[PDB]
Amino acid sequence: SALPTIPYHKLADLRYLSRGASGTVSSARHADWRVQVAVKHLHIHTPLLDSERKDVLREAEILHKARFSYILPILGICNEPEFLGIVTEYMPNGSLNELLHRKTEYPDVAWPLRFRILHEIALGVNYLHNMTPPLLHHDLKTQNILLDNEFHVKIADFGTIIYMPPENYSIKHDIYSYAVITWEVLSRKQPFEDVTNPLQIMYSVSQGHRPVINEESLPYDIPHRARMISLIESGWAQNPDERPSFLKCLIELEPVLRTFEEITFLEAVIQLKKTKLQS
Amino acid sequence: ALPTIPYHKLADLRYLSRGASGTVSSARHADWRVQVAVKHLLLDSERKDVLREAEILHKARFSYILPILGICNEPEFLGIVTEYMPNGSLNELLHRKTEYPDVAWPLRFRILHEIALGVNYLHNMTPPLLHHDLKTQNILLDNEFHVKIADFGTIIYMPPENYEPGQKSRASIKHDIYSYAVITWEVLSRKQPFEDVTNPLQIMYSVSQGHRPVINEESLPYDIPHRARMISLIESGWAQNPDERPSFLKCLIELEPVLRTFEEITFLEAVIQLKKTKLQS
Ligand SMILES: Cc1ccc(C(=O)Nc2ccc(CN3CCN(C)CC3)c(C(F)(F)F)c2)cc1C#Cc1cnc2cccnn12
Ligand SMILES: Cc1ccc(C(=O)Nc2ccc(CN3CCN(C)CC3)c(C(F)(F)F)c2)cc1C#Cc1cnc2cccnn12
Repeated sequence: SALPTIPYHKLADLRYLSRGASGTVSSARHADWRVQVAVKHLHIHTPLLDSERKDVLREAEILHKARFSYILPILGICNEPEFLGIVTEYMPNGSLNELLHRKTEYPDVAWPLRFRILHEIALGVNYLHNMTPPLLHHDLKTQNILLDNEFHVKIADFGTIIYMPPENYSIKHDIYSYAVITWEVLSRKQPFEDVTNPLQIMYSVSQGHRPVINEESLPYDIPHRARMISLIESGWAQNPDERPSFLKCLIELEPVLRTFEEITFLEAVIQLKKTKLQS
Repeated sequence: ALPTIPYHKLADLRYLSRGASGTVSSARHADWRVQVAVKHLLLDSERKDVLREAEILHKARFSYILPILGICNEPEFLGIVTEYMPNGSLNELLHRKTEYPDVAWPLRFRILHEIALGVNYLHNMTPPLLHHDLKTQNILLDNEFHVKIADFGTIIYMPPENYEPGQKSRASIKHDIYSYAVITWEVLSRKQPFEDVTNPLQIMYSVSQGHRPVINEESLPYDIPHRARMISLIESGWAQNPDERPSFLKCLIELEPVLRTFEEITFLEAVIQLKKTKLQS
């Protein structure tokens, strides 16, 4: 009702970004708003395009109902014979995944920025869980966490199974994913790197194994290392009932975040952008 | 479509403004764990004025418009909840020279660019929204000094053809751009428009007759980047003839090349400098 319908011909300079499941994510410039945008457009040459339409409108309805500071903001729908899609704000600094694992482009990612990111992911998911009815994400991974021009988090949805809790091979799924993500953020390692076949991963996890917690994985200089290890281990407990709520997580995190002097967040970000611009 | 937030979910309320439509207070939402602003004012008609405002803000979601988070609608309490903007208004940034003694040029242009992006979006809605009360007091600044447009001495932002009220003045499509020109002059000078004249009727008369804030070396110093493109923009914007004034879409197009000369890192640096001086001074 409030959601603009954007004609395809109003979208200029389309550049590919991703080929997600049903179709492509591209960057563009809106000709009248003069801002950059992202657009997710499904393929037109499918026999199952009838249901494709339905999926797109259901997705836009969701994103629109879920407006919030840490959820990717939707700007409109494209709905024409030649072109079907969702338009959102464009996040110039890509995904958390890239931030963590492109060590040539991002050789230092200061601790405060990392805790901010974890705090904001929690704020986002928590808001979804507090909607009426609750929205459950059920596909959290670092690929789905986007970062705006100041490296604030925008949660989205588009190596799969590592973020999945064993009992899904549920109100307690997102928090499992968030624990792995947390391990991932503090370590900058791929969970289960030295492990080829993902069936072996599902088995190991079935049996209670988790990413390794180590001097090698989580070095001893991590601020609040021990509070954070507790959070991770609660979060990915074999028993879903031992895993905490996101609200409990935020409460555990708030004092950790209060330790950082506010200027240090901006300093962490300015450093990153400076190094990124030189790669 | 828009959450209804119970008053008892809002913790630690602290006064901020006693604006037009009610009191504006800061608070913390007990379940979302974020800070918020809340504007709280017949059970027939008072509601409609608030519900009409929330409908507007909700219809107008965009990067540079103040984001509405919900409505409070209870027997004890009626209001609108929005995101909270910790760095106050553009007005404070410009005129509190003790707290903010240097405001680097690039940050200033970014702000101007973003005000234009906001008003432009309003003008492009269906039907168009017209602001008609732009001033520096209504431009808010988020944690990284990005702009959020809002609405809550005054006549200086008003174009002369709106002095005589009516159905002409209301449907004027060229009001916001006049206000934006004065704001622009204000941002580049950090002077009050018409500081020298005591009585605001003499201001209305002078403006009736084509006079505008003074442009020169004292008001707009020679070191302003793109001084001459910017003076042109201001002057087209506040032209006596409404038809010579540009659309905000034209405005943005005139600005885009100016903004492109600043390396993007420079905006963040300007913001760091502010926060450092605000803290160390
Ligand atoms: C164009 C576009 C369209 C849609 C979506 C999208 O995220 N849709 C979405 C669907 C569902 C949900 C919640 N559910 C999860 C599943 N489900 C079981 C529950 C409900 C959410 C969430 F935000 F709420 F999480 C989002 C993102 C983009 C993007 C983009 C973009 C912007 N900058 C860049 C830079 C690089 C790459 N991409 N990119
Ligand atoms: C709680 C709250 C509620 C509402 C509004 C509000 O701005 N409502 C609004 C009404 C109409 C319009 C557009 N129209 C203009 C007239 N009109 C003829 C056309 C339509 C717009 C606009 F933004 F779109 F302009 C906004 C702001 C606040 C705030 C706040 C806040 C947050 N942090 C701080 C820090 C210090 C002080 N305040 N504060």
